[PDB]
Amino acid sequence: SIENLSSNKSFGGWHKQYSHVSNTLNCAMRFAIYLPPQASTGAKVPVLYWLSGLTCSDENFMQKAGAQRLAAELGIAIVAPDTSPRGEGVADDEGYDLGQGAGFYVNATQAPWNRHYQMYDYVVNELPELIESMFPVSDKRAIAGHSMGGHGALTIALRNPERYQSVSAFSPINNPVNCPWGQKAFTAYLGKDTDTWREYDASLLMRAAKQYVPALVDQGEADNFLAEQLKPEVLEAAASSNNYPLELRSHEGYDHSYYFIASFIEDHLRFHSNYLN
Ligand SMILES: [Br-]
Repeated sequence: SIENLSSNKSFGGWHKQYSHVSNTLNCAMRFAIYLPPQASTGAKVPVLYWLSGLTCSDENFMQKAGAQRLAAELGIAIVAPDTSPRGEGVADDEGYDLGQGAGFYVNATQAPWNRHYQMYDYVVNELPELIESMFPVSDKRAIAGHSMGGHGALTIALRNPERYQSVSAFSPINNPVNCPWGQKAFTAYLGKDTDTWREYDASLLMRAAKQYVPALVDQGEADNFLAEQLKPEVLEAAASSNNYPLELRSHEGYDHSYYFIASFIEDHLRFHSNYLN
């Protein structure tokens, strides 16, 4: 039911990849975890769930964000699920922005996607239960993500305020119902009734929030998707209209890539550490 696929020592801790049979997704799923040195001592550590964006697997962040050095210093485990169900038994699309590598962290209601694309239930319910039963971790968790994953982290935190201590994102899709990436995915996964899309839009959820999770968002000003897909100003508007504890930082010259993420990921870890402990 569970297989450890790889184990790589990293800054005194361990990066480990797993495969398991997911009950929510009804298929084999891969996730990666980074266990800091503290995990080898008997201590329990907090967990930051990291949600990746379009076309990513469970490994991109682990390999490219350079989060391990500070995670090891702070004693924080990081768990990175895949971005969709995977396999020939799972529906796909030829486009980078639909299907595999593109689950959008929603529970699909439309055929043929609904058979396996239950990524919201996976990240919110199944994965944390698995993590906490396998690893020396406490029940303190936070969540973060990039782009499609930034959309994932914000929506999931906003909808589950009592479960997450803090949330952050790089370049999130803030207002998916109003951009092509979100409209294409939601139409496919959720259908044409745009009313059902509302619970999966970070900006709408932030406007509606009754409970707050402290939020940190970083956006690169040289990000080519900023105006058409991401719309940080819409998230700022939502926050201002609902007393929301959001800090949104804009960075000149920085883009959408992991070069941007790596340049600021330490701020995120320190932010999450503040609330995890
Ligand atoms: Br993305």
